[PDB]
Amino acid sequence: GMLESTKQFLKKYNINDRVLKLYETAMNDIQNQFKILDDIREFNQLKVLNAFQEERISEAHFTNSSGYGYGDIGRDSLDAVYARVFNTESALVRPHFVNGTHALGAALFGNLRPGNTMLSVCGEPYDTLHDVIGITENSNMGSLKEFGINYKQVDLKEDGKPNLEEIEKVLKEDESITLVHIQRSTGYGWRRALLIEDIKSIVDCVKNIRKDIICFVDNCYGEFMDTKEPTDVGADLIAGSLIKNIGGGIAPTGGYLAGTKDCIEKTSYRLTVPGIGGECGSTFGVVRSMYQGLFLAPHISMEALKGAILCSRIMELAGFEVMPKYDEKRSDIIQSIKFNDKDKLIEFCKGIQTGSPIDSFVSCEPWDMPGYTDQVIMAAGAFIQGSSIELSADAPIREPYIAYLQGGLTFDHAKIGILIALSRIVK
Amino acid sequence: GMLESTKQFLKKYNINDRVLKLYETAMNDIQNQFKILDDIREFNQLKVLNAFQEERISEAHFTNSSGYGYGDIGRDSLDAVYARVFNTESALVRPHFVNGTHALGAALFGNLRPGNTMLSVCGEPYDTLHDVIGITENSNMGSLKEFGINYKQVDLKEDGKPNLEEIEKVLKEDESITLVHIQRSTGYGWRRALLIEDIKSIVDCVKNIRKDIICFVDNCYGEFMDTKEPTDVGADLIAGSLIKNIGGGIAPTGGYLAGTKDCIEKTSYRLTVPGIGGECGSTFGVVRSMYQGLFLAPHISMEALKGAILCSRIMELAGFEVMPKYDEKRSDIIQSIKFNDKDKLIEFCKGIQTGSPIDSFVSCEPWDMPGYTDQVIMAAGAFIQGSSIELSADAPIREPYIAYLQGGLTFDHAKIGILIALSRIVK
Amino acid sequence: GMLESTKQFLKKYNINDRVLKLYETAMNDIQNQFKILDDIREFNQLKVLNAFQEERISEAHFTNSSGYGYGDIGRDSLDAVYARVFNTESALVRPHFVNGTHALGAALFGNLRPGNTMLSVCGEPYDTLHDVIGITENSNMGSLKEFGINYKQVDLKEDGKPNLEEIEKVLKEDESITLVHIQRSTWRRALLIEDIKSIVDCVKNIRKDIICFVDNCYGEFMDTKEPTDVGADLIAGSLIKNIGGGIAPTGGYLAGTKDCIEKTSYRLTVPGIGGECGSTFGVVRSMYQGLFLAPHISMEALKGAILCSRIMELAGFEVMPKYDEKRSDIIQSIKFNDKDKLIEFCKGIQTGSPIDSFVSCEPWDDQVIMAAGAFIQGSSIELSADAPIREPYIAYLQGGLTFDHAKIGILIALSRIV
Amino acid sequence: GMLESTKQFLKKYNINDRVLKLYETAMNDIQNQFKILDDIREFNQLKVLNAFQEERISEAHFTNSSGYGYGDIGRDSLDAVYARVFNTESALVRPHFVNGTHALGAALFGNLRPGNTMLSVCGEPYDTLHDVIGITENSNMGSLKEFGINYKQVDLKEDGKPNLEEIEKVLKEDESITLVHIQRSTGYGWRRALLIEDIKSIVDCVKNIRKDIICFVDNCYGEFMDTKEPTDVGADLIAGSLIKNIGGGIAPTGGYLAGTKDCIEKTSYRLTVPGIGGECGSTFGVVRSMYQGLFLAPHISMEALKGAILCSRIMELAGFEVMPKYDEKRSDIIQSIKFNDKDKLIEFCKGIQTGSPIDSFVSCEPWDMTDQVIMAAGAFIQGSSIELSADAPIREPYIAYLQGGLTFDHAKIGILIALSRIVK
Repeated sequence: GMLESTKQFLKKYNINDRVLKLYETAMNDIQNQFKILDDIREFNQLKVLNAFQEERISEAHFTNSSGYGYGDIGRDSLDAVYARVFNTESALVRPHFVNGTHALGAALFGNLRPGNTMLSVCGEPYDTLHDVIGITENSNMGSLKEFGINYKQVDLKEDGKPNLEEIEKVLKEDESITLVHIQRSTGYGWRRALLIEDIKSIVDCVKNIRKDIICFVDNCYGEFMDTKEPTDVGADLIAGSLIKNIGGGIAPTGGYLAGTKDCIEKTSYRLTVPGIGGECGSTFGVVRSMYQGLFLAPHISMEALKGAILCSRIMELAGFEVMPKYDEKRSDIIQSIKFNDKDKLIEFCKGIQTGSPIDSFVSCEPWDMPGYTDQVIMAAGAFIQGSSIELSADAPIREPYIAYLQGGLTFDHAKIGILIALSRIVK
Repeated sequence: GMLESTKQFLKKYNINDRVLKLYETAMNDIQNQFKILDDIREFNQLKVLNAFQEERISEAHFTNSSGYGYGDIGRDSLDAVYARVFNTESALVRPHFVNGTHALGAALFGNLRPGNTMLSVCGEPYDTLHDVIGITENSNMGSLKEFGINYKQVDLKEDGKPNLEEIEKVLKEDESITLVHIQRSTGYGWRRALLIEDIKSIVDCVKNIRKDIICFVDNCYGEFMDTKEPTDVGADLIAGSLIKNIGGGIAPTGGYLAGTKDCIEKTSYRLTVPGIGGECGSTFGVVRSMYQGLFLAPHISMEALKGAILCSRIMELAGFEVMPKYDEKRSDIIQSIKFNDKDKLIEFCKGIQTGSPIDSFVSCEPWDMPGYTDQVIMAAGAFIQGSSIELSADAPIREPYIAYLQGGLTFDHAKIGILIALSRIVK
Repeated sequence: GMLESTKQFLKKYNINDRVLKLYETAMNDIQNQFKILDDIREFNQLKVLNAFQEERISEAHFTNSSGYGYGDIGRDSLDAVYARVFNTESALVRPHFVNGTHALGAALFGNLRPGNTMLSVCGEPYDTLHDVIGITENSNMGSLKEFGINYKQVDLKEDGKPNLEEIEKVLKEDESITLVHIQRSTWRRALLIEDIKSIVDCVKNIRKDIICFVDNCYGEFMDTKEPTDVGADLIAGSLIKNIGGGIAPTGGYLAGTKDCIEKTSYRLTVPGIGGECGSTFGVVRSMYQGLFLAPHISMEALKGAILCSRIMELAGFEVMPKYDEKRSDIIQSIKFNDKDKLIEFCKGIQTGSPIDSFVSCEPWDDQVIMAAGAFIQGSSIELSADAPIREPYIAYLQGGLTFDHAKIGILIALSRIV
Repeated sequence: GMLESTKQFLKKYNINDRVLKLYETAMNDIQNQFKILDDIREFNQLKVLNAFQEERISEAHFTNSSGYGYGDIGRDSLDAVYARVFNTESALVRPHFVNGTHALGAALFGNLRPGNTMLSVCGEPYDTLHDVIGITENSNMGSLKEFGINYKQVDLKEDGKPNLEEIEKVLKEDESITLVHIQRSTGYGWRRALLIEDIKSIVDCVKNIRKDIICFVDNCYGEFMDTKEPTDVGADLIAGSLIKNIGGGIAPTGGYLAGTKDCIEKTSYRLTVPGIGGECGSTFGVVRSMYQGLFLAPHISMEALKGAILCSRIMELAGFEVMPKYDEKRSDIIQSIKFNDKDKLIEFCKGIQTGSPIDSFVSCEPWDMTDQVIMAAGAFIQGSSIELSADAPIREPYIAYLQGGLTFDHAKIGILIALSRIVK
């Protein structure tokens, strides 16, 4: 078990016996869940490895392109590797995407035209996607609604599963709907994340009514959570962020997209412009960090998930409501905790920040973040700015006072942050 | 005068006395015009220096942001410096623009909504912008025509200056026109250059009919060509590429935009997505090269211009029609050369290619463009791939075989390149 | 347990049930040894984390670094973070070291003046360090012998432990010896932390002014302690190994007393400047990030070496170190007693590599064959293998960014034997 | 001539009519000198352009190596390009060199062994090179003297030219002398520059007594200053800094060495260690800036030199003694100005700092490191001497040393801003 040197070192951070004993109890109760993740990870490592070996990757693929970047073998082979990993025709892996929202927004504006209608089957989508769609306060910024692209919505059932009966009615009753949006990660809510098994039901259901409907899945945080991905259950196009899971903590920035050749090309013309698409775009000498990041993604993703499981159990034992539980199948690295107390929520976040490698001394304060309606606090003591694959904790300041912990480059680091944070709220 | 050891060295490149004496006559005739560029350059150097100083630029501004890039002082202050240089409210300089076309498109999509008409007042815009507007094919890529944005056009008069009479009639007859497009650079045309004086006429004219119209100006190849810029004569928004003039030969990639805060913000929502705009976007640690590139821009631009002026005169004394002439006011760094022969055009390009630092050995033959009928021969060999500010040439194979030389980091390099090319035709 | 989909996927790499059944047994046997590594790793991750926090590392430390690099906060703080991790006074972490041999040699030339004798207490040192010292066959390159710095040697005892009796006789009978060279990495038992202390106390007792230098390659984060925690005056190592965590693109490091580190920097640079100049080339974040992942990534390679040791013993080969032995490095050796089995093994490791999988793996030019396919060129922290072709045909496997990757490459290689 | 807008803009920087009129005269006088620089630059651009072409450089040479970096074609072809530029057998151009001093130090430790003697024929060498050699102070840092390598010195004559008669006698009397150090740049001495013509005289002289002697020349600031380089007049080895002339204001860091294969190989073993040498070493993806910097070096070097010529003339007309003069043949881009007043020296440096693109707001003042010094530094590349900058130790007769200017226009904008704080 934990060495006596380690115990004594933790005392410097004021990690009391209550928290340390509470940690050891949690660590025992969650050991069986860990071995299920390792044999999943094993497949994913071989899945990525195979993708490299088929595309015939070499030292020559770590390009330092400049200008237009015509004939960039590193950039093109990286797209091909992603296509093989997600088992899709094409893929658009680029550092030019400022964040995950840009990648998601690119897919929508790329695959939607004036007259077409959109349909989010998992209720209100990620809060930063509202202005892109133009659901609420529609300013003259150039949203989907402002370009004649309509938006309908169907919420999930009370239990959390997708309301298939209602999805069929809406599609049948509105033939203009050409794209169906499927958010995988729960986001800032209180429900369990949709499994691959849950996505297959939504895809089979909508594809049965009309086969030409595009199934777009917001795949952030769900990378390598299961042996299969949404693209392996009929998903026409997915999208995500390189500073999260798939980047493995190495990827400096960017986003990715994987799907049918037509869906990816249409998305590339939004990223750039019609006629160019993905033809131009230098990699800024960071292509190797993206390759190596993908290779470590299956491993790093599970380290953060293990920290998420530990967090769930230790916090439950402490007496706080947790979502998801330690023994439930997880479709993402996010671990939400409901404190029902504002003091405890901020102290917990400040504790995660203080247990980080970068900007430890910096104190977390609710920040008026872009895209989010309410003022959201975040604990982002990371090498790469705002990475959620690295240990981090954020929460919108609103009742119920729910904190959202995720990440951990190594399980040991994630673990330490949890002990430091928990000690700061319970003496 | 040229040293005896220099012209002896030049003989190794098959440079003959006929071309060499023809050079000495041209070099003497353009001395007065070179003096005019020097004092214009003198102002632009001080105009750029002042921009840095007013923004208190420091080594702290050479950032190396990652992930989102919130608070990237380098990025933000570089935008501020561009705003000062071009005397505009705001600016949007990013390494994320794959090329100049991306920048120009970003402005169009960002400032045009369904129902709005567009109007090019300098005739047909350059080839790779047709797909963005949707003039030629419009094959479901997401062109302006496919988003309900119409395109209109008014050609230039016989003399080369804008047809202001027809511009008024077109604006008066169609109130839907909210944006007017102005291409400063000549491109593949045999006409007099469009000067700032001429641009002021276009703005004053269209702004007189209806002030709410946006006067967008394609500023490619025209940066620091005159003490004033289009933004100094009322232009609401301008756009260009960083691998041309303004990058000063150092800029690795990217593009820029400068204008009113409204146009820039609206353009940024196309670059990324509505709700984010330019609030995110890491600079990959290449912001220093963009600052230094700008600082060297006024100087490097005139090295290329001086090379074009020398090219114009020496080729005119050689018996070939040239456009523009050596002593005409210029809008861009391009120089056209009408050979009236396929072989003379081919030999000149091969000569330019053979006088380049990178890829001199490479075979320079004509090749077939993927979406055009006529073949194209091109002379390219730069540090930054496809940089136009570096010595380069291009020409479509068709009567009367007009070549387009452009760029040169140092006038000497342009001079050496021209002498190698002309000595290959004139024995 | 391995999913049905995984073993069906592995069939594509010719992996049979002989090897797969042999693996299950090998995996079950080494679980207790893996648990000992996990809690050793737990302390090291905390040790590195505390080093960053005490030094107040921030986003500002990853800023631009050009020219001379005077007052480079990113560089100086990285040295300070290393000094804390190794509990030393100062440190010299620079990306300018071409490799480990540069770092090790920089320490020797830095702390040796004409007349001084050197003493390797672990037999002949690393093969590439012979010309640096100028032991034999000297051309005018500027070796230690050519600058008037002498060299002596003392081999290890037959059992593997250091000969403390012979070390005393040599130091007592030769007062010119001012430095003791202690190579940590290892066909024999690896030199552990406790053994290193036994060598330091033995030499420091006779004459305290003697500087104990320890070549710490591959030994980073193998134990909760380091050579510097047991009285070592200075250590050196390559950043493309254990301590770089697979991310560090190049460089080397040094950690020890302020006098030894400053004296070493004047060789790296020149007397008068030393470490005062040297920009980080915009790759300092990877050196920090690499150090943070080092404790974790190092044990992935070690776990792969433990699996490699057990699975080959069960397969019918002589292995060294054995699966249940305390380790001083991530290296795992395998005696084959056959030329084809050795070649086929490396042939297979090359196939299991992410980079250059397709590339041919045959003996270069006695004679040697190598399996390399890493993101960083020649980084032994990533799955690699090398072996000289000569009886009993011993192989040397090292690395693996993740245990799953090491496991796969090791599994593919054995599948060619059976 | 200068436009009304330009001079109306300069008035915002407090530039008076006296200074501006003084500039017009100075600019008129130095016209012919600028033409002499333009026809030297022309040859240098062609010399470099050819080197790239002879080496068959391409987009594949902009490598991004890692780890050891074996087979790094970009690094090897860069050396070969430099070798062709300097007409030498071998070359060693690396970003690994912390600075020019480290390049020089590597050359000395690399070619000298215990028992050998070193000889500087240009007097006392560059101040920071003392600790490397171990001339005066010898703390146990590992100087040349501390590794049994001796040092001797022969000063220049009163006129500034090398004392050839003493050089001969000194070499004949001590056969242990195997290396002859030669500093090209004038440094901080108020004397005439050492030309390639004068460097040839030193080589021919020392080689006649004993051809075995290695002629080493510290080539800092002399790159592309003339059509011929020290290696073209018999120099066995040379060394310089990439953040000075030869990097064209683009090279981020590093240093170079050009000379015989035996010299360059021996030096690389000091840079690294014996056995490895230059065989290992990743270029950090900055090899493009080094190529590109070399290609702009011939042009950028003369932009700084022209600013120095302009400085020398306008300051002479302003009533201050200068060195070198505007019409003299130069060996470096450094221009010294005698003020005979503490305030006038300080105000001049403050104005240059004001005219910098970076750290313009940073008010420079006296600071100690023998006695106090004031420095004007504001560059993109930290401490780049090719960018406009100035330094001056605070003591009589108060001499300032101005260097650099990426473009001549920027150089003159800094000078006019500085001179306007001192005169009328």
